[PDB]
Amino acid sequence: HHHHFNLPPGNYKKPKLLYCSNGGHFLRILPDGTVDGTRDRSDQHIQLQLSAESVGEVYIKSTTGQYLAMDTDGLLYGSQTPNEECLFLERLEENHYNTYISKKHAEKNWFVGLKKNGSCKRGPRTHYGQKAILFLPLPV
Repeated sequence: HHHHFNLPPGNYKKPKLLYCSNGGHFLRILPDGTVDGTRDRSDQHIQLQLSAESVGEVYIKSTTGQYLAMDTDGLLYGSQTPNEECLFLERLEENHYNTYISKKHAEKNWFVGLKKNGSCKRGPRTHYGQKAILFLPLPV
């Protein structure tokens, strides 16, 4: 592998919000395929349903059935169908948080990450050690 295998506790039985304390945003996947973060906890597009393919690998699906994905240039988008860009390595980080690494671009260490302003970070701009990549799964 290219990454450690410390896994977070928790299951995928129910949907979850993914909160980033970097800017205080919940990860959001809009029906138009746009991905960003919002502080509005009443938002109807922050409820995410995760599911595991292989141990430690996950799909992250929006309320409308879209799949979080990272494209060839490191930009997150919501895909209508599951493809190789939709698999993420879900890992425990700092003994507490959840991080999501693009499986397809794992060797480049590209993570799901939210900037302090709520915009998504592009793959190459993410790195181990940033607060932007740290998420806390929360009940809806």
